[PDB]
Amino acid sequence: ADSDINIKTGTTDIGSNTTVKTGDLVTYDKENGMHKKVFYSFIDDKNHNKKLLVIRTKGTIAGQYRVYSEEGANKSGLAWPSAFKVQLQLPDNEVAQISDYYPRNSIDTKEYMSTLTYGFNGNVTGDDTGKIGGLIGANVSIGHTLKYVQPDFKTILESPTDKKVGWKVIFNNMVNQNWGPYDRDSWNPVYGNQLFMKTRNGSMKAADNFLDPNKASSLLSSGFSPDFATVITMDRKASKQQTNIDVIYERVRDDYQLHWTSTNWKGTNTKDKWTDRSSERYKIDWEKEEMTN
Amino acid sequence: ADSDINIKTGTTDIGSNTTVKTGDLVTYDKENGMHKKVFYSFIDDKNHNKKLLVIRTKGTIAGQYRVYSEEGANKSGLAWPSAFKVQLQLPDNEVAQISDYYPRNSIDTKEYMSTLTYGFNGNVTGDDTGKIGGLIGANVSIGHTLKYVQPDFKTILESPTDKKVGWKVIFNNMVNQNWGPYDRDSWNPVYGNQLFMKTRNGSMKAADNFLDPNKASSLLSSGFSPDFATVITMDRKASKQQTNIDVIYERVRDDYQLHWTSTNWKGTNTKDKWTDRSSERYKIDWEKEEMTN
Amino acid sequence: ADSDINIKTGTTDIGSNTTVKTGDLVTYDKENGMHKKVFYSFIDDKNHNKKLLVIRTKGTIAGQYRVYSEEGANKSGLAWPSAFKVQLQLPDNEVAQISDYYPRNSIDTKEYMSTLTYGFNGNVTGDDTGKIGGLIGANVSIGHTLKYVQPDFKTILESPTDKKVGWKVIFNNMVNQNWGPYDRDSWNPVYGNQLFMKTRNGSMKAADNFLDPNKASSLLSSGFSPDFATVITMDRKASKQQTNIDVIYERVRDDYQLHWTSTNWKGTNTKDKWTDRSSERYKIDWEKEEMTN
Amino acid sequence: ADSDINIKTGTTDIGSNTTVKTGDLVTYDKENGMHKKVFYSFIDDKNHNKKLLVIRTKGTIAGQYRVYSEEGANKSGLAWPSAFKVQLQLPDNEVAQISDYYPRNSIDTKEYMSTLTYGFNGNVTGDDTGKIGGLIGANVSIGHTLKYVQPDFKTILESPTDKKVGWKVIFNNMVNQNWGPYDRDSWNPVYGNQLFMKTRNGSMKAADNFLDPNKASSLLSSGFSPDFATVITMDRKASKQQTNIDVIYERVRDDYQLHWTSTNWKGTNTKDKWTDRSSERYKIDWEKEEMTN
Amino acid sequence: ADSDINIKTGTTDIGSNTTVKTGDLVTYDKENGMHKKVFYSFIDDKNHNKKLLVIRTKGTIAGQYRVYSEEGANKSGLAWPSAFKVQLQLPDNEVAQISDYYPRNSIDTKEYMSTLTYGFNGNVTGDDTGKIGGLIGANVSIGHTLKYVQPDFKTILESPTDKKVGWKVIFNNMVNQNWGPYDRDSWNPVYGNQLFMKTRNGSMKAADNFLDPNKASSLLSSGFSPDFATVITMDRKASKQQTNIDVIYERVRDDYQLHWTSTNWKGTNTKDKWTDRSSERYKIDWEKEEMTN
Amino acid sequence: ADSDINIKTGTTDIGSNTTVKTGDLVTYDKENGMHKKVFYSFIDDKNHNKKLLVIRTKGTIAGQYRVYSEEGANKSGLAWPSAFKVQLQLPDNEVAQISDYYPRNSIDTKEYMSTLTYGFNGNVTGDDTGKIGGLIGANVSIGHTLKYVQPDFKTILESPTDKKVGWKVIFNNMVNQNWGPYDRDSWNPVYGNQLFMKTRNGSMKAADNFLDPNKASSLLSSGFSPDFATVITMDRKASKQQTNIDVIYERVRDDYQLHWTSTNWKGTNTKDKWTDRSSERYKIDWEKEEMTN
Ligand SMILES: C[N+](C)(C)CCOP(=O)(O)O
Ligand SMILES: C[N+](C)(C)CCOP(=O)(O)O
Ligand SMILES: C[N+](C)(C)CCOP(=O)(O)O
Ligand SMILES: C[N+](C)(C)CCOP(=O)(O)O
Ligand SMILES: C[N+](C)(C)CCOP(=O)(O)O
Ligand SMILES: C[N+](C)(C)CCOP(=O)(O)O
Repeated sequence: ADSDINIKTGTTDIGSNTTVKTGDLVTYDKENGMHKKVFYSFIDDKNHNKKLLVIRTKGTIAGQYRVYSEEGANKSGLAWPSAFKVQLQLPDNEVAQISDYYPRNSIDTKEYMSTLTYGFNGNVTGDDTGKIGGLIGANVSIGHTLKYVQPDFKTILESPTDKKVGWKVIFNNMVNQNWGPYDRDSWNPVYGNQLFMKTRNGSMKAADNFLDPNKASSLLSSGFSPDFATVITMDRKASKQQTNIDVIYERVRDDYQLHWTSTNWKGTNTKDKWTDRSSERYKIDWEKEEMTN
Repeated sequence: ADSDINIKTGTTDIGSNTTVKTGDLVTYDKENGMHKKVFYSFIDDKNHNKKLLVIRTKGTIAGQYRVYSEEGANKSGLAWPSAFKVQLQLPDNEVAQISDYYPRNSIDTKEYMSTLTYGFNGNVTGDDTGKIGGLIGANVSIGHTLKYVQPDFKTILESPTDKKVGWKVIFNNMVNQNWGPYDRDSWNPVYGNQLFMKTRNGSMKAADNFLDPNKASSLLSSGFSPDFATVITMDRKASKQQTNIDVIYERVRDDYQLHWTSTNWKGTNTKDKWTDRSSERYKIDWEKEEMTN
Repeated sequence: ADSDINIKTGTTDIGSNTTVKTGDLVTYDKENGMHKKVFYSFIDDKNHNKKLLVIRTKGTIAGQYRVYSEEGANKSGLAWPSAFKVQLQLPDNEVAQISDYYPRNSIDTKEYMSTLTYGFNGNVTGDDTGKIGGLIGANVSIGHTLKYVQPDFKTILESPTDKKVGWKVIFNNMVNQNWGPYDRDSWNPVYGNQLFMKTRNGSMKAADNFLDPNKASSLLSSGFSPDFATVITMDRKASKQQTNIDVIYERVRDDYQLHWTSTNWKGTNTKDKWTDRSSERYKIDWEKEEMTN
Repeated sequence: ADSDINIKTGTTDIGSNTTVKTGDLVTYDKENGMHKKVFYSFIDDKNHNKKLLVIRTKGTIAGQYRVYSEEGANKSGLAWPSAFKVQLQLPDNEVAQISDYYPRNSIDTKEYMSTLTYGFNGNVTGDDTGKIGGLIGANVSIGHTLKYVQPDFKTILESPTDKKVGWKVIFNNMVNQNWGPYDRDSWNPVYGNQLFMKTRNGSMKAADNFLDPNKASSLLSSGFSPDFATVITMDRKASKQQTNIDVIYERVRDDYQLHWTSTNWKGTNTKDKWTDRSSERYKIDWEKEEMTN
Repeated sequence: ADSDINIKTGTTDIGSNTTVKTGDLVTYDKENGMHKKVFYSFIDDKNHNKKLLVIRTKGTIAGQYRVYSEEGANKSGLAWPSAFKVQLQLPDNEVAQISDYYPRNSIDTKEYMSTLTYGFNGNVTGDDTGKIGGLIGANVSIGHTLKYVQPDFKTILESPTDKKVGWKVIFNNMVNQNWGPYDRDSWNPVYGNQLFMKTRNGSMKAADNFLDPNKASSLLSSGFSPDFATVITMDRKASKQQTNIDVIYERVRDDYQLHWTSTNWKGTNTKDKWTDRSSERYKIDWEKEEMTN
Repeated sequence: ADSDINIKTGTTDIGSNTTVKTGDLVTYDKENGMHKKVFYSFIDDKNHNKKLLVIRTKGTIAGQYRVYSEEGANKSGLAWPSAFKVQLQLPDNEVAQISDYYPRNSIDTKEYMSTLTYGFNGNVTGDDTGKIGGLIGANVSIGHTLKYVQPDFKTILESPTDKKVGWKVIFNNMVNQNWGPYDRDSWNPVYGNQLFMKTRNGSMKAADNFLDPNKASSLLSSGFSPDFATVITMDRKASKQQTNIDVIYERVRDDYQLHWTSTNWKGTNTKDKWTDRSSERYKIDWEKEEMTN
């Protein structure tokens, strides 16, 4: 908070009384199904120390959630997006540097609750024959309650070096038709990994027995559209005013197969089965304030 | 957040010191009952890289929730809107591109709660005859609680390519007269799919035994009015400054029929029975900054 | 959100650097008790495509909650407002069109909660005579909880065509003196529809045995005052610059009667008994920017 | 609150009608994996008393969560980041002083709840043979409930002297696969410290039996990126207008080892095993308003 | 609220169209470990009645939480900060006066909940031999629940006279390792004051058996940094335009000692054992608008 | 809400394009310990109808919570602030009038919850000897829950006439060491009024057995600082332009005494024992726009 140090709010920010030349570059990768897009903005504040360039890799990455193989009614497979990644890199010989990046790791909290209860009890029982009975009792109880919120997909900022910074979205866990949350490492001795399972002991075809993509999370089938911001700073006295960047939009898929053993369906998951990578190289012209490729 | 990178807020946005020529086109499709409307805005910022055009397909799509067929008092049908869709497309030979789209897939969270309880107990019982008894006991308890929020209709952004982007609203589930949430795949061995069922064993006519549209969700009967935004960017050095777009407003209906078997009503649902499509082609004039059709 | 597409906020809105000529027309319908009022605003933005006119039918519609008929102490009636409606229409031969309307159908959500509990138990019992007993036990529990919020009156936007758009407010359900929520279709074999019932087996007069209007909802007795906005767009090259509109303020009442059968009061409801309609025709002068009637 | 003393809001803040010369210095420490960065801003308000300089050590510190040693399948180790630290210091002979620092210790609250319950009971039991029995009972209950929120990592502001100020982020506690929160001092007679333990009695290799970094907190593996602000004030009549600062980015790691004793895994933690320090010295030029190194 | 009296918001505030000369004075007390700082602002509004000066004693006071004495393994002591205080005073012969002070005593609320439950019960029991039994029962329950939030440290504004105003932060209560909240007056016949106790019957050294400062509150070890505002008003026609102020930063520590009696540790607390005071005198020059010392 | 009548927000407020001459008067009453202060503001808007003057009696009133009398170890007294009051009055012959006053009585709400539960039960019991038993049962439950929030002190606006307006803060109730809320009229046959009681049957001195002022509410010991606003309007054509006001800061104390009867302490409260009043008269000069005394 700028106002908590008694400084007038917005005083220390950069971008005042200057013209920024924005831009946009859109490209679609038919082979990998990644509608990648970057939104740049050249800021050169005289009161600042270095030339600035903020790059927002908005884009969109498809989900690719479908049944790839079926072998009769006995067994079938499924490929689902385990993780989405997008990273920017600079050549080792380059002079520009990575300064900031908005989406960053944040500390997560949890509730906690301790309970203690004392009790007392006493009743008098009687019947027709005149018998009279008594009872005196007491009890204690101690309880611990802990609650927290866990998303389906968890965004992470991989350790950013000076030249490359990258983000990552992984599959935390999912709830299958109101059943408890399942994850890639979940296992059951009878049924196995019941993550994308429709019915435990249905009589349908193996390929038919899979969770409806509408029922599952949206990111599995319709994909994940990132919104990540990074700023590159270049010294204004550098000999060479041209820079190259690489943008990658890799996606990792897993193999989920269920098998009809004797009576019930048994599901098995094989993590990190395929990876689809789409890298494109852009060129920066600091003198002309335009990035084109 | 722009202010989290120490950049002054609003610096990187586009639209400063320029005039935008907005517009409006309204058309009603009597056959399909779709009051479609698009709201465009031509933005040409000199500091930007490409000409811009944001299109907001506000419109409105009717619900069409009514009983289509009745066969005596034994059985009757019902057509209800399973899903609403609206998509924009560009010709394959076009030079413009789709850049951004506001409503996008978002990660959904869930609560979780673990409980543990220890107990102790002890009572002393006595009667008139001098008998004295005792009792010492203990207990343990482990509990898992998981809660989440689920809407009636779920909006989804279908994987947007470079030329076409489309949204989709599907029927997640509904609560029937305070009874548990039902969906298209819900089944009961006795009653069947009780989604749009008034009384389980009523003596009324089959056509009369259907849930009141007022009781059900508003989108089923009065329809769904979208609000979706997309921006098309065209290079300012292109030879041809005219572009064509197609806007579709398709709606998918399902067939819900209940049948009087012997004593109780039995309901059956047939998903994706009908689809109504309304496509209109617009023309863009970048040089004159007007879209007309 | 305009700022989520990287466009500067408020850029695409219409109404900048222009003068809007507002207005007001107030009329009271003594026969129907409807204090109707419309608030118009003529916006002609040069950068826009069509002339604009936003109409806000604020007004007010009375409730008319009273006992209409009494027949001795054995039976009596009651008329209460089941639904309030207000709709605007344009002639079929007109050239103007309906573009937008603020209050629109919205998707409604619901909570859901699944619980699972394991238990264990064990006690040792002894008495004076040296008898020693034991007990070991366990238990399981599964629970489903679903909660949602339901208003007394539910506003709905009837499917708007190109020429007419109308809203609707209906009676969802009401709580009678802390008793469970009742609605028009509620039925009890003994008492019947206990919606507006004071005492189940009171000895008072039939007309006296009705729920106090203060206890019931405010809209039943003091009426409902709408606030609905609609915008009409007219091409600026049209030959005729005069337009006519019709505004209707219809209200629907139901007949609730309770009858003393032998020991207890029995209540019956007859939906859609009366309708009061108040239609007024206004004239629009686009050239002079004034609506008068 | 400035407005609560009847002073106009923002009147007492500093930074009005002046130009601030910001800056940026980025450096990466390959040996320690610390992407350190500082963002300075020189404010010289004529109406103020001293020259100002606010330093924001944004940077980023990696996590370094990995298995360092394995000795067969019997035992293996693990190094995880116990605490992250970042501190600024001034030479003892310097004339500048540390004035303010935004992130500061805050008081933490807790809920509390007291419950009291009275009860009464009575039943009548009878059988075929005409025996009639009775029972009258009562009970009391007293309960205390206390709940609070505890984060995984806790940021602390070490006692700031005139010359040096430093912050600190420590490992409060973590939840292991829905099991109760564990910390460095947690101990179990059978299993030991089960903090980073996958399975209690798994048959896998010792190195394989460790909690997945994705399952654990993000700061453990992907590191912690600070955002801390400090302002240095220098008298404007000082003879020497040059100042030196030191910035340290130390990180402390702990040694977690699990051992297979006879049947189950036993985990042991050794706090404060390694510390990685990265100190860099900057030079301040108040006359030229630039910090360079 | 200014707008609730129909006055335009901000009209009655002071500070419009004037220049305020702020300032800063920083001093560190090595002996007492108090980094004291004051931030003044001279406001002389012509439309106001008196010259103004708002003083913000931001500063910082250390915690000083450490074991001062140990006597073998049998007993040891501990000094912890019981309360932090900061107060401003004016000479009795002075002409200036204290007008306002932002942090002030506020009324605290509490929840309350009353519950009432009626019950009924009935079961039929039978066995093989044809015996039939019955049971009819009922119960009542009354419950009172009261919940409130209590912080660890409680800030208080001591009764401000015309010449001196002072604040105070005291130790309300603390939770020790999830155990119930303890305070200075808490007592247990067996263990005593278990406030800063690690293990009830540990075998470690007495000095070692103390709560980790990280586990305890942050203010105990890293200290408390105040933020308090006060405004001094001086008549503009006074003969003498120079004023003196005194600022005190006293801190009170308590003595917590645990003793190994025979089997378990016993803890005793001695409140108000030491007080550290740091008073500095400043001089105000109203004519020159500067406070220096 | 100004914007809900379609009027532009802030249009109807008063204070536009005018200069307000504020002021401040501070006085301390050593005898009664009341640091009273008033903050006036003269507003004369030409577009308004009357001259305005808003008076804010900020001030501060001490608590005066102390033991006044002790008689050995058998009994002792206590004086605590039961209520704080502050009121303004005008002479009966004056021409000015009281117009508005911000803190005003507000309606308070409460939650309510009705619960209904149905149950069913059935178990089968068997033993070694072949005996088989059964049991079928059911139960019902009805519950009413009502919760609300109640502060320790309750501010009230006494009925304001044309010449005088006054506020009042009373002692609603307090929680004594986690025990149920007690008030002045609370009574117990054994212990009596246990409001400010330390221990029920402690062996300490009577004067020592009183609740610590830190444990009790802050307003009891450190006092209550009001913030109340009132505006006085005077006709601009009046013959006499001078007005007199009276400001009172009365405080009411109660006598709480506990007595050692035979085994336990018994507490008694005597409401409205003392009242301390501090009235000061101010003079208003409308022509010169200054209030001085
Ligand atoms: C896991 N489960 C499907 C057996 C029960 C579902 O309840 P929960 O475990 O999600 O609380
Ligand atoms: C599903 N049901 C109608 C039997 C019970 C309703 O309760 P719930 O299942 O919605 O919690
Ligand atoms: C419906 N009722 C009047 C029998 C009980 C009221 O409780 P609820 O049904 O509103 O929870
Ligand atoms: C600690 N535990 C793993 C035995 C139980 C988990 O429940 P909780 O202790 O987190 O409430
Ligand atoms: C006080 N205690 C440690 C015995 C129990 C903890 O529970 P609580 O008293 O904080 O609710
Ligand atoms: C009143 N009491 C001290 C006996 C019990 C405290 O619980 P509560 O009455 O505040 O809920």
